[PDB]
Amino acid sequence: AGFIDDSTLTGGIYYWQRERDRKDLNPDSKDYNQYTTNLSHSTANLSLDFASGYAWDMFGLDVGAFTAIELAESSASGHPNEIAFSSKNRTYDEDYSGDKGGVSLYKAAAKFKYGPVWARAGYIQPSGQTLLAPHWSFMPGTYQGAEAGAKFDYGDAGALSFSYMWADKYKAPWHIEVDDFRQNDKKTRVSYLHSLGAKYDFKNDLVLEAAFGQAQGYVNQYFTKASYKFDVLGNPLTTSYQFYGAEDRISDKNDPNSIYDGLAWLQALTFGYTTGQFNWRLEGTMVKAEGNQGFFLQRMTPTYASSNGRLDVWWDNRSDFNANGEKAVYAGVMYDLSNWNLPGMAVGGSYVYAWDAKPSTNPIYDQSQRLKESAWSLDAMYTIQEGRAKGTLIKLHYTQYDNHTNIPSWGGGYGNIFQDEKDVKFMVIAPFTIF
Ligand SMILES: CC(=O)N[C@@H]1[C@@H](O)[C@H](O[C@@H]2O[C@H](CO)[C@@H](O[C@@H]3O[C@H](CO)[C@@H](O[C@@H]4O[C@H](CO)[C@@H](O[C@@H]5O[C@H](CO)[C@@H](O[C@@H]6O[C@H](CO)[C@@H](O)[C@H](O)[C@H]6NC(C)=O)[C@H](O)[C@H]5NC(C)=O)[C@H](O)[C@H]4NC(C)=O)[C@H](O)[C@H]3NC(C)=O)[C@H](O)[C@H]2NC(C)=O)[C@@H](CO)O[C@H]1O
Ligand SMILES: [Ca+2]
Repeated sequence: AGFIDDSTLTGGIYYWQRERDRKDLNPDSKDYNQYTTNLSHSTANLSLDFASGYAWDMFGLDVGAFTAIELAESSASGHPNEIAFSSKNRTYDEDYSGDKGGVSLYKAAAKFKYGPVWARAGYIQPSGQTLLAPHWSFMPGTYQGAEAGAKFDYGDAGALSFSYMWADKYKAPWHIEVDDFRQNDKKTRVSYLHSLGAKYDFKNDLVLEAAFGQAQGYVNQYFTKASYKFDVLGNPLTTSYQFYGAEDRISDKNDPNSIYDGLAWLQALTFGYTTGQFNWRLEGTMVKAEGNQGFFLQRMTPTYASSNGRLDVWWDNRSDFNANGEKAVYAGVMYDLSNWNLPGMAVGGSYVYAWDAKPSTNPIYDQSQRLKESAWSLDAMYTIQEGRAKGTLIKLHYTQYDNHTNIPSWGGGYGNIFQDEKDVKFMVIAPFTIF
C-alpha cells in the first residue's frame, strides 16, 4: 500500500517485419496490372512503463516512453509504415516523405481514485466508456487531456459505469509530437474533442454500452452496443449488435469540409462460438455514408492520424469495408493445437465477402458504380510456454485482398478503397517486468 510500495515497472520488446505488394491499375503506367512493392520494412520497438501505486490511496502517476529502431527498408517502401516514426513530427505536417527512429513520451498521467470515482489527466489513453480511442500499432497513440468517471453499483441488479473525456491535442504512435485538431481542409481549427459514454453490466452476460461525442463545432459521433452470451447445445455462443453514427455541422455540401450528408452509420452483428478446439466467428456489416467522403469513419476528425474512435469490428483483412452502401460478411476460425500436443499454438483463417459498395455522392463520380471486394487471410500464432521467453507471442499473418474492379486505388469516388493486395506480417512481442 502506497506510492512506491505498489509501483510497477514493465516494458516490452517488439519486432515487426512486413512485405505488402499492391496492383497498379493506372492504364498508362509501366507496371500495369502487376503487383508492385508498397511496404517492405523491418522495425523494432522498445517500451518502458512506470506506474506508481496511490498515495493516501488517492493520488498516483504513470509515465511511459518507447523507442523505434529501423532495421531494414526498401527504396519502394511507402511512408509512413506506422511502426517506425514519420519523418514529420505532427499530424498536419505529414508529407508521406519518409520514416525514422527515435523516442516518444506516450504516457504521462496523474491518476486519481477515491470511492467509486476515478480520473486521469496529462498524456493519456481513453480507458472508460467513451467513443474516443487511440491508434494502436505496437504502442498506442496519446491524447493531451483528462478523463473522469464513476460507477453506480446496484449489487446483483447490475452496475452502471459512465465516463467523460476531453482532449485538445493528439499524437499517433508514429508521431513524436502532439498536434491540434482540424477539419477536412486541414486548416480550420477544432478546439477540442470530448465524449460521454456509459456501460450497464447486468452480471448475467448481458452488457449494454452507449456513448456520444463531439468535435468542437464540426462533427457529432454516436455509438451503441448490446452483447449477450448464452448457450446453444451447451457451449458459449457470444453475440453482439453494434451501431456507429456520425454527422457533420456544415450546411454547404460543396464546402471542402462537408463530409457527410445526413446521418452516416455503420451497423454490425457478430456471432462467436467455441466447440472443442475450434473458435468460430461470423460477423457482418452494413454502411450508409452519403456525402463527399463516401465512407464511414469511426474517428471524429477525418484527417489521417488526427485522432481515433472506438470500433469493436476488426477483421484484419486489410480493407476496412466501410464504403457507402457496402454490405460485408465475415467468417473466420482459429484452431487450437493443444490436442496436437502443441500448447500455446493456434492456426486459423478468414474470409470476407463485400458487395453493393457505392462511391461518394459528390456528382463528379459515376453514381451508377457498384463495387464488390473480397479477401482471405491465414494466421499462425504461438505463445511461448517455456521459462526464459515465457509469454512471448509470435504471430504470422498473411492476407490476399481482391478488388473486383479496374478502378485505380483511391479513385472512382471510392476514396478509401485500394486495388488488389498481398500482405504478410511477422510479429514478435516479448514483455518484461523489472519490478
Ligand atoms: C498491445 C498491442 O501491441 N497490440 C494489440 C492488438 O492486438 C490490437 O490492436 C490492433 O493492432 C493492429 C496493428 O498491430 C492495428 O491495425 C491497424 O488497423 C487499422 C484499421 O483499423 C489500419 O488503418 C488503415 O491504415 C491504412 C494505412 O496502411 C490507411 O490507408 C490510407 O487511407 C487514406 C484514405 O482514408 C489514403 O488517403 C488517400 O491517399 C492517397 C495518396 O495516394 C490520395 O490519393 C487521396 O487523396 C487520399 N484520400 C483521402 C485523403 O481521403 C491513404 O493514401 C492510404 N494509404 C495507404 C498506404 O493505404 C487506412 O485509411 C487506415 N484505416 C483506418 C480506418 O484508419 C492500420 O493500417 C493497421 N495497422 C497495421 C500496422 O496494419 C489495429 O487497428 C489495432 N486495433 C484494434 C482495435 O485491433 C488490440 C488488442 O486489444 O490492441 C492492442 O492491445
Ligand atoms: Ca482484382
